[PDB]
Amino acid sequence: ITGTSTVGVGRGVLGDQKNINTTYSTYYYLQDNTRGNGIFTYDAKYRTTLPGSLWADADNQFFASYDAPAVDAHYYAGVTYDYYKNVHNRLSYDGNNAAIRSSVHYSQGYNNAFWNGSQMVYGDGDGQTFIPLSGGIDVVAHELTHAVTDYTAGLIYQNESGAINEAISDIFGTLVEFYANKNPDWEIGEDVYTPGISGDSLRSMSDPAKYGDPDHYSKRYTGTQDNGGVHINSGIINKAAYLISQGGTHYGVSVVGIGRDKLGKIFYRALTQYLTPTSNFSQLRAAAVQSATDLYGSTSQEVASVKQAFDAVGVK
Ligand SMILES: N[C@@H](CCCC[NH3+])C(=O)O
Ligand SMILES: [Ca+2]
Ligand SMILES: [Ca+2]
Ligand SMILES: [Ca+2]
Ligand SMILES: [Ca+2]
Ligand SMILES: [Ca+2]
Ligand SMILES: [Zn+2]
Repeated sequence: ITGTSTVGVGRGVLGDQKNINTTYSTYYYLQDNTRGNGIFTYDAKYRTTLPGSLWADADNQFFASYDAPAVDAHYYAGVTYDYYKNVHNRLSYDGNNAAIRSSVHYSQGYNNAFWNGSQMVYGDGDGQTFIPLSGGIDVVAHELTHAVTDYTAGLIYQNESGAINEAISDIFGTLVEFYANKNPDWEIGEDVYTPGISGDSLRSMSDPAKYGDPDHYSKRYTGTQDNGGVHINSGIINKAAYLISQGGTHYGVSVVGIGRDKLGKIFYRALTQYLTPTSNFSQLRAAAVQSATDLYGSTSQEVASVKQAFDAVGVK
């Protein structure tokens, strides 16, 4: 909508207060005009028809329980845009400031979120397995990173290229969580998963096997479920990325860590310059080696740590 940019206030899914960029034209809309061609948040009204209605509010205050997922989807989309722009000099998911759209209150008791090729979609959860999924910044950045992958490498969503697709979204989800510096960790979804149970999460990057996911190529899943295990075998690449950043000894192989910033630079370059739609894990290794080489030198510690990490998880 056309109108005047302003700033509202609301409460997110976890009860924290925050300011959000809105647009005023009779109503106050969840339209952020300060970032590219805009961040737009929609109400799907418990249906599955998308996008739904642009979120409209009478007084620019968003403290109703029904508002909370909209507040976080809108706010965390902005934070993710800021991450890509300030850290990687990328303007939105397509590199030319495409509008970012999200719908919340999708369906009833829907325990998931997703990028559908054009927009983000967030369920409310059933209140036991999940609370509303936009409450997790790593979840939002995960979904939006899918859009980045779709416009760059284009990894097909099955078998090893799908696992890489998934791992990239967990990696940049986590890096966005560290960038915002709100209780950062190497777990996925801990803020919105199982409100009854502390200390757990959907997946772990530091120790994928905590929840049954492979942490070594020899344990990869070879069946047909989950599009050939795209959310399972991602654990192999997530562990590798954890090792590159933090270091550690894994199946007898020691890796010197180089830190989060360099991890991000290497995987961003690998994604945007070297990976293709059918890249497999072995091709990812070569892309990350070449990326580190480009950035730091063939004899750098950085190239050495990338090699050590993939050796540790058994990717040749
Ligand atoms: N997002 C992943 C894991 C969450 C599962 C939620 N029930 C998937 O769809 O497989
Ligand atoms: Ca903001
Ligand atoms: Ca209001
Ligand atoms: Ca966290
Ligand atoms: Ca996390
Ligand atoms: Ca929990
Ligand atoms: Zn995903």
